[PDB]
Amino acid sequence: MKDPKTLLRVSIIGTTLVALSSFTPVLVILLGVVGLSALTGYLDYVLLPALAIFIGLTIYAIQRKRQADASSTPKFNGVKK
Repeated sequence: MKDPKTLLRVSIIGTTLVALSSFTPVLVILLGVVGLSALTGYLDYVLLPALAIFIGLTIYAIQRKRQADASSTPKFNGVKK
């Protein structure tokens, strides 16, 4: 609530969870994907599609790449100064 310097920070921190979360569903969805196979019978197509998590994991890393510096390098807050 202090100077708008930290108040507006809600966006960065708030956008951080939403951004990273935009991938969390994959894990939750996977549970439903395999569970759904029970009815139709995709037991075969459950382990293969799982690799998507590993593949996506490498990509998601690029998302943190910037946040890494933004988290440390006081450049983001440095501008407010």
